Amino acid sequence: KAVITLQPPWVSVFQEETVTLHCEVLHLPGSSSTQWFLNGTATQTSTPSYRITSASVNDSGEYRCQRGLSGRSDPIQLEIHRGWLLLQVSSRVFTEGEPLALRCHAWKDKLVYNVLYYRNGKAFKFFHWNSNLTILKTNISHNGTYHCSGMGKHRYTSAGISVTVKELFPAPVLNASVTSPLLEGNLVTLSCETKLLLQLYFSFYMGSKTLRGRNTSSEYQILTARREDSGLYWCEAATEDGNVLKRSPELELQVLG
Ligand SMILES: *[C@@H]1O[C@H](CO[C@@H]2O[C@@H](C)[C@@H](O)[C@@H](O)[C@@H]2O)[C@@H](O[C@@H]2O[C@H](CO)[C@@H](O[C@H]3O[C@H](CO)[C@@H](O)[C@H](O)[C@@H]3O)[C@H](O)[C@H]2NC(C)=O)[C@H](O)[C@H]1NC(C)=O
Ligand SMILES: *[C@@H]1O[C@H](CO)[C@@H](O[C@@H]2O[C@H](CO)[C@@H](O[C@H]3O[C@H](CO)[C@@H](O)[C@H](O)[C@@H]3O)[C@H](O)[C@H]2NC(C)=O)[C@H](O)[C@H]1NC(C)=O
Ligand SMILES: *[C@@H]1O[C@H](CO)[C@@H](O[C@@H]2O[C@H](CO)[C@@H](O)[C@H](O)[C@H]2NC(C)=O)[C@H](O)[C@H]1NC(C)=O
Ligand SMILES: *[C@@H]1O[C@H](CO)[C@@H](O[C@H]2O[C@H](CO)[C@@H](O)[C@H](O)[C@@H]2O)[C@H](O)[C@H]1NC(C)=O
Ligand SMILES: *[C@@H]1O[C@H](CO)[C@@H](O)[C@H](O)[C@H]1NC(C)=O
Ligand SMILES: *[C@@H]1O[C@H](CO)[C@@H](O)[C@H](O)[C@H]1NC(C)=O
Repeated sequence: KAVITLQPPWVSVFQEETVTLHCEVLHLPGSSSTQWFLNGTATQTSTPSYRITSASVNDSGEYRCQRGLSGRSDPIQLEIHRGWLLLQVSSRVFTEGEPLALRCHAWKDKLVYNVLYYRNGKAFKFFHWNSNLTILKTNISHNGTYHCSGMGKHRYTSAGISVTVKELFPAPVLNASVTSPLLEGNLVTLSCETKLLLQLYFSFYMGSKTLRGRNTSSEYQILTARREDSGLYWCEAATEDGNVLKRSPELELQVLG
């Protein structure tokens, strides 16, 4: 079960640039007997590192690898360009929570100022002096085609790249076993409704008060509903790690008695 890594991380590169593809398996091998594939066709390279000294149009395509131990790696698309500006991306398809590095790369490392970053045609970031954009933690709003524009001898634009940010679980919805306003003494079940679209830790809250902390149970019961229980209720759904947690819209419960 191999995996491809790039020395300069960028999946999109200019013509005449250096990019090295390394086939590495954590189940350790094996070593060197390597099997590199370009557009579903095996290449003459056996070295664990597929080095491209000066990139050209035919070096573009889908890459796959095999290292000693059986298990063909996930396919990675590498694209070589010509032009003035290039929006460089570290990955094309990834799950939310994973960081995303963006780079507005200029031809022959020329100096560019008044740099803009676009997501689906709309500019979202300005940099006076060219700088990299690293989104520490991604979500579904980061999905889409990215571009960059900057000022050199003239205002140049880069070609666009589609980035796919895959959603794990949708933002949760707090559902109550009874409708609001409810009568005092009622037994209420609070359920943090979400579906993993493929371990989840849930927590229940009331305004600022913590009702129940991190646990696998998607349910919480208000044993005997009192007037003091009237307020805004919301839940939080998160991965074991914690990396990713989503809050739910506030659900008001009015208790009458
Ligand atoms: C954006 O990031 C580029 C890549 O950096 C790596 O990835 C980032 C996401 C981040 O994790 C960072 O910490 C990593 O190192 C940066 O490019 C690096 O810096 C140079 C610019 O291309 C380059 O080098 C040069 O500098 C010497 C002088 O010291 C010159 O002689 C030479 O010609 C180069 O100009 C180096 O190859 C590169 N490093 C890697 C690992 O790719 C860069 O800071 C930044 N780019 C911009 C445009 O702001
Ligand atoms: C692996 O598949 C790649 C993608 O299909 C292929 O690259 C593509 O190749 C052609 C020709 O080299 C390019 O298409 C045409 O448009 C350009 C405009 O820049 C002109 O130079 C020519 O008219 C040209 O025929 C594609 O742009 C190019 N890249 C992509 C990303 O589609 C590779 O050649 C294949 N590599 C191997 C080793 O089989
Ligand atoms: C970002 O949003 C969606 C994912 O939430 C992207 O993909 C959609 O679904 C499939 C699978 O990737 C593709 O066939 C389509 O491109 C998208 N749906 C439709 C109905 O077209 C999507 O590519 C991203 N960006 C945009 C601008 O749609
Ligand atoms: C996707 O995550 C980003 C953060 O990575 C959220 O952006 C917040 O930060 C912006 C500017 O950086 C600030 O103006 C607002 O607070 C943004 O909301 C973004 O909201 C988020 N979207 C979803 C749907 O989760
Ligand atoms: C790239 O591939 C195309 C189509 O197979 C061919 O016409 C062309 O000569 C190749 N160019 C280089 C630089 O190898
Ligand atoms: C809670 O969700 C279940 C399943 O979708 C549904 O039967 C029920 O009506 C929901 N509760 C309310 C108060 O709508």
